[PDB]
Amino acid sequence: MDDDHEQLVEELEAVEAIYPDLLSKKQEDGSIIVVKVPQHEYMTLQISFPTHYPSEEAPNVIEVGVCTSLAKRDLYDTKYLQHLFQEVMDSVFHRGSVCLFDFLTELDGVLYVEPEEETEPVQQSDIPTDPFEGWTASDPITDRGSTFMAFAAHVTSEEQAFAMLDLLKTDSKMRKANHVMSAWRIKQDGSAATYQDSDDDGETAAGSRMLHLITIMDVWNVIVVVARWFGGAHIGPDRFKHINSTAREAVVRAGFDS
Repeated sequence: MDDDHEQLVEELEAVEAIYPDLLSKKQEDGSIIVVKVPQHEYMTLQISFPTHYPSEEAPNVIEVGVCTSLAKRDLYDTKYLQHLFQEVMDSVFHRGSVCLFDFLTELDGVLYVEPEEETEPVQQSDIPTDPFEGWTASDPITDRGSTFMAFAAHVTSEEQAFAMLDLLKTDSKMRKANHVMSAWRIKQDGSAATYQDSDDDGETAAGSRMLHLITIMDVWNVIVVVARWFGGAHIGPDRFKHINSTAREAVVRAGFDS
């Protein structure tokens, strides 16, 4: 009856993460929800969360709905499925799991609709979302068809900057992009050992521009690499805007707004 809301709200964000479109919450923060059969059926299950939620006991199945015709409407009804649904919760009534995960297993077997026995996720992504060594990169952006991304990294003298970037630059994963550009700058905060020069790689017209760009942006002792990728139409709605907020934190953090 304490952080029960936090763990509850946590599973809400988890089921959300795993299956957004599939789940539909009637209430704001859990309380009552309507999830649909884990596969993608048509039978939606209405479930409430009592003060005796998973921790105390488990959720409350209040109703089920199903899109059917006269073909198999004689096999199972709403109140009927509710009965077996409840007996399923009985499983997720005493588990370390909250409900959503352990209750789907019973239905996964008993409800049939088993195509194959191999799961196949999607690890293929152009936009980099995984951290890098000595690198802080997280500014992918999206434009019509084109993906604009950048990698930032705080550095010491030019040797480190040159190597880490030399490597990333000659790396075939970064060569996957149509054309890549890079900018380096070393300016001793109080000393005089400074090194300046401009990269080009692809579009040389972009190099000095990018250099002056970082200069006017009030930033030094940090490197940035920009790459142009080709995805779909807009790749994704949440791609640019959402990751922008994220990217903003990264770019700034690495030392670009400092």
